[PDB]
Formats: sequence, structure tokens, C-alpha cells
Amino acid sequence: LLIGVATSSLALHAPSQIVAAIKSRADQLGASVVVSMVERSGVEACKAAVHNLLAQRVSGLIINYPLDDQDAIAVEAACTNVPALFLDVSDQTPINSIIFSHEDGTRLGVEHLVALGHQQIALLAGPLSSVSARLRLAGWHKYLTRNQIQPIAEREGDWSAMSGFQQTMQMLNEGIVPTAMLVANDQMALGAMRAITESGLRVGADISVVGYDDTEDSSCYIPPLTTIKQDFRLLGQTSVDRLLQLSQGQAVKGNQLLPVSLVKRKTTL
Amino acid sequence: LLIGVATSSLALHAPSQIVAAIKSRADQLGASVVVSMVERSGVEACKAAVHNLLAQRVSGLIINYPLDDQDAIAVEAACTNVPALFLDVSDQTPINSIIFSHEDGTRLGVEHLVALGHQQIALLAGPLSSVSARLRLAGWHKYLTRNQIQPIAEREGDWSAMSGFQQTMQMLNEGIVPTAMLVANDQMALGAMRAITESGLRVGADISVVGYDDTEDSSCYIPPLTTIKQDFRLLGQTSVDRLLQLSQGQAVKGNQLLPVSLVKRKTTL
Ligand SMILES: CC(C)S[C@@H]1O[C@H](CO)[C@H](O)[C@H](O)[C@H]1O
Ligand SMILES: CC(C)S[C@@H]1O[C@H](CO)[C@H](O)[C@H](O)[C@H]1O
Repeated sequence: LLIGVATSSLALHAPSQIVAAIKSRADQLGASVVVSMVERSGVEACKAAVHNLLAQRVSGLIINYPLDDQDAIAVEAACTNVPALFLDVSDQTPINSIIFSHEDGTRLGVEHLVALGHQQIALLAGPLSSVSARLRLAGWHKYLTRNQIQPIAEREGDWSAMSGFQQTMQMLNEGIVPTAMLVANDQMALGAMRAITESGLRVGADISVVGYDDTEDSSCYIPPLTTIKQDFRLLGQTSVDRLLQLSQGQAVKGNQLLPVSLVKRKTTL
Repeated sequence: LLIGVATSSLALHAPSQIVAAIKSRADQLGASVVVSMVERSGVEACKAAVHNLLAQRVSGLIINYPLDDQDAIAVEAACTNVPALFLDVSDQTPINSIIFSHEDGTRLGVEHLVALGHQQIALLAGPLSSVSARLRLAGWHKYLTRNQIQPIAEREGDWSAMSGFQQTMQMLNEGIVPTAMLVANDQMALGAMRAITESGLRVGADISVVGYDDTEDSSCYIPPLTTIKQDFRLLGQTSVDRLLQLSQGQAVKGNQLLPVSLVKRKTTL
């Protein structure tokens, strides 16, 4: 009944929604939630957060923070026996984890653009320090290669809208104009959509955009953003229930994958 | 040492940025931060959070949660002997508080639009359960009335983009068509800008928009959003500094007003 959440920056909209979805499940169950924010990137920042949560005697940890394989294991060891569930890891890491299907996410975005007839596709990845950014990049490569398509550009942002603006602007100023972009989050897609629009092009007709997350604002971007919905409500419910199953010792104990879906809006065409 | 933050929903961009700005400054000083999220709405929810935080034995409280005068006073009494700082209150309450100048935010928005020759001004307020949304509405009224202008419409959203979209579409479908709108946050302004655009009109030239907060995304809206910037970095730094001063026994004891500024971008003309 006291869950600690260690989270990547709350300035990013997906972690804030996840935190809210966690609380909201914990509220149903009578559980309290404490949140500690991880001080930029690395296993040492994440361990720091974990100790600060254990410093208030949480009975369970939800770690929503990107950890490379060995890092996740270092972090799991430091959770010293207190139930810990990881939310931003590869499904290959031998720890308790609930992740969204990157295979599906990436397949859907790729297959959607392929069905729409795009052949000039650019990739705007998240920062490759993030395991989840890398999984989505890898997935786009997998499905594009299956489709016998190579991206015409692939860039890397930092998940923020401005990084999406800068990367898309620099891609465009290089003379590289895809007819569609697969973007690794909705915040970066917002930025890319601004780059596109300010370059005198129409989002959708000239450069379609597929985002990732369906974070809350996305239905009201201009135009509303076609995207890979990851249900953070489901993530919150699921992880809280699982955490509590763990602290009562009769839980599933590796990875679970949650499904995702494609929300068709107005930025594809 | 250990800063407990009680915060309204982190799913809204401004409380997230404020929480990130708090951590930022506390990281500079060596302090830890834990965050309790406040459940739904009202003083009883906020009091629980404060008691969650007290039970973690935090050495200092930052309450970023909208509290009308008497609810604020009730919450402050609930803080026991632990230094508490309120960020979402009016400056009339005899508690420790650091708030942005709503007088200046509203004046700035109103004067900017009047200065631009606008006479048909619609107001999109935050939810009126929020003391700060009421303070902004009140300031808009004050400065419009000074200018002997009556708003041609006034509506209420819930701080989300979609509320901004729903309210502005409802407005325009009623045949109420302003030449400018003062919106109580950037998220709703995003929705308002979507509504205006999808109604066949040009944000800026047809219907100018002023948002509120300068939250991170807004430099990337389409077109980028003219807004009342509230420096959450500043808020973070000032509130952590003042909390640790108070922690000792040597700080300013009442309200501090932080300045705000008008950031002119592309949504006014
Ligand atoms: C549970 C995560 C893989 S979701 C991941 O979180 C990131 C922050 O690390 C960014 O917010 C991305 O937009 C989001 O998809
Ligand atoms: C310090 C706060 C009054 S800023 C306030 O927070 C609100 C949520 O309570 C919304 O996020 C608004 O956009 C923001 O201006």
C-alpha cells in the first residue's frame, strides 16, 4: 500500500500520464504512490532514485525509466528484495517487466505507410541511449526491410517537441523530403509537424507523420496526429495490480507485453 | 533535505514542468524530492497528500494544488511544524506562497489585444474550481472593463487541449465569432487553435490567440503560440530556496509575487 515510482523526466508527457495512470489504479485499491524523478540519464541516476524511494519505505517499486539490459539488472539488484517492476526495458531482460509491444507498434506504423503507398520514409528516433528508442528504431528497420524499403533519412531527437523541430528542419535543409515520417513519440511529431508546415508543406498531403504514444494533446495537434496508441491507463492498472501480486508473492515473474494500436487521424494520407 | 511536493495532476504540462523545476534546483543543492499526486479535487484530497508526505517525514512542503482561501488555510494548518509553500493560491491568503502575478498576466494579454485593435474578445477560462483560473478570469474582466470592453463570449475548459477544442468549436457553431481569444493555458490554446483552423479560419489573422504559461510545446504549436510566459524554472528555484531558508528559521513569511511576461510569437496580429 505504498508504491514508489521512479520515473524519467516528467517534462515528457508519456511519463506524466503513466504516473497519473499508476496513481489512479493505486487510488482504486487504497494504495499510496510516491514519485521520485530520475536525474537525467544513467544507471547511477536511476539507482539514486530507487534509494530515495526505499528511503520512504515503499513496499513496491515501479521503475519507468529506460534501462539497458545490464543496467536494468544492476537496478533490480539494488531494489534488494522489495518488489520491482520495470516499464522501460527490452522484453529480453530477465527481470519483472511490463512493456508495450514494439514489434506491433513499429509494424503498424510501417505497414500503414506502406499501405498508403509511401516509399520515401524518414525515421525520427528517440535518443538512442534509451532502450525503448532503440527497440522502436530496430522495429522500423525490421518492417521496412521486410517491405524492401530503406529509409531516406534517420535522425535522432531527445523526445521533446523542439528536437523534432530541429531534426526535421535539418533533414529538410539537407534536401531530404520524405513523403512520410515515422516518429518515435508524439512530442517530437509535434515539432516535426511544425518543421513541415513552416517549410511550406502540408502535413499529410506533402509529408505524412506517424507519432508514437497517443499522448493526450495528440488529438488536437494541427492536424490531429495519426499515431501508435500505447494505453498508459492500461499500463498503470496493469503494473499496479502486478506489483501488488508481487508483494503477495504469487505473481507472474518475467516480462509481459501489452498490445498497442494505430490511431488513424489526419496527418497520414 | 527532503522536499515533499503535493501536486495537482501531472498529466497537465505546467505541474510537470514545475515538478521538474523543483527537482532541478534541489539537485543543485543536494536535496531529495518526493512527489505525491493529488487525487481528484478539493482540500480533503490535498490534506491526504500532505499527510502522505508528512508520514514520509519530509522536511519541507511545496503544495502545487489549487486552493481557495479557507481550504489553503486548512491545508497549511495540516502541515504541522513542517515548512510549507503554496504555489496555486491567491496572494490574499495569509500563508507562505509564491505565485505568478495574475494582475500582470491578464493585463498583458488584454492590453496586447486591445493594442492590436481587437474589440471582439472571447475568454477561455480554466476550470473555475481552480483559484488560479478564477484569478485569471477576474483579471481579464478587470482589464477589459477598464478598457470599457465586454467579452463577446466566455467559456470554461478543464485545462486540456480537447476542452479548448470543444469550447471553441461550440462557440463558433453558435455563430459567436471573436477576432481574438484569451485562453487560460497553452494546452487549451492548442485546442482553440485546432478549432479555429478546422473552422476554415487563420489563427493570427482571423482569430488571434493568447495562451498562458509558455509550457514547453508551445513554441512548436502551429503557428507558434503567443502566450503569457510563467517561468516555472524561476518558480522551482525560488520555491526550493525559500523552503530551505524557512527550514532553518530565517525566511520571508507571506506571499511573493513572481513576474510574468508576454512572449509574442505568431498567433496574434
Ligand atoms: C514506458 C516508456 C517506454 S514510454 C516513452 O517514455 C519516454 C521517456 O523515457 C518518452 O516519453 C516517449 O515519448 C515514450 O514513448
Ligand atoms: C502554479 C499553477 C497555478 S500553474 C497552472 O496549473 C494548472 C493546473 O493546476 C494548469 O496546468 C495551468 O495551465 C497552469 O497555468
